[PDB]
Amino acid sequence: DEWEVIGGPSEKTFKQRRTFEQRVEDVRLIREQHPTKIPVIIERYKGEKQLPVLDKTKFLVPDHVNMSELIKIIRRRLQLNANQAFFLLVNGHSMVSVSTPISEVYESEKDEDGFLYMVYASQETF
Repeated sequence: DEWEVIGGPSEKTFKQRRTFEQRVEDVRLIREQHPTKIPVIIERYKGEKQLPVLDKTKFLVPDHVNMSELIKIIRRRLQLNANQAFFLLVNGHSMVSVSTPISEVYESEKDEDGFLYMVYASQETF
């Protein structure tokens, strides 16, 4: 049509951009400095065509918050209504009980590198 569609370079994930050793060190440093914060990686699902992208990838989340509170925070930062379809994965798993405090989620769902990985999409499929 009237639009020139730029293809551009491919999207690379956080794990593709940093070595396992770098990420282990990243977590190590941040946990020593901010013991009450949870190191969270938040990314958009790879084939997502409806939701916008965040400006950051690495998040420090206060350990007392629950998943419900975090979900809403991410939603607001994506500037979505409470109307838009929105699903969140943690460690590749369907979202756990939303009242679970992230301190507990971290201990059970953190990656081997020490990060807690989250992925968002507009469908529950991914």
